[PDB]
Amino acid sequence: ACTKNAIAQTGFNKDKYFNGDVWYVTDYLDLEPDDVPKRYCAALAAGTASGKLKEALYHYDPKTQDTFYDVSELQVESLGKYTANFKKVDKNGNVKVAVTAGNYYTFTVMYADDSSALIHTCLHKGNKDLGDLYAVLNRNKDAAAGDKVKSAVSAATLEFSKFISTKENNCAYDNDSLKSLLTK
Ligand code: HEM
Ligand SMILES: [S]
Repeated sequence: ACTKNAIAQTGFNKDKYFNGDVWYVTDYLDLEPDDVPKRYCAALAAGTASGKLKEALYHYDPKTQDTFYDVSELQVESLGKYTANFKKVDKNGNVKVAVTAGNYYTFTVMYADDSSALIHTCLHKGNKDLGDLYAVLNRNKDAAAGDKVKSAVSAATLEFSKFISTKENNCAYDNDSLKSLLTK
């Protein structure tokens, strides 16, 4: 189960964050890691379509090859804090698993600037028991975390050395599909 009420960035700029571009996960901190963690690569596009906040997600496990996409509409809880019902889709946006109650994640932007962000997510999926996940994002694939986001990690009272890097994972990303999915 999740345990954190993440605080959103003061002065969070939603239009800048939800601009249609892609964010790559470069480092992450799972507060409830599985006994045997599946080391996934992940990226998302965040945008606005017809005035609705949307995110498209991409997960890729570079060992098993497991790959999946999702699209979500985000509902506002407060500035920088959202609740997202996800639907699993193929890369083209065709629905594989429909939206359903209890399949959602919360999403809090704790820090963001033009190139980087720190987010918290809490995933709820059926009868699974999942915990908090923090992620450092960058606009550039596998970019080393800069001082601004690392300082935000500290300011959240988290230790960056505890984060797991995805940068050495042989990750590949379908960023064109993520961008196009925002309308789906
Ligand atoms: C490197 C960072 C991440 C890792 C290692 C990771 C890992 C995983 C894993 C292992 C699952 C499968 C859960 C299961 O069904 O047992 C999953 C599902 C999911 N994750 Fe992540 N994740 C990451 C980042 C993110 C982010 C940043 C978000 C939200 C923005 C997110 C949202 C989701 C959603 C919505 C699902 C369920 C999708 C579906 O079933 O259709 N993940 N993730
Ligand atoms: S996740």
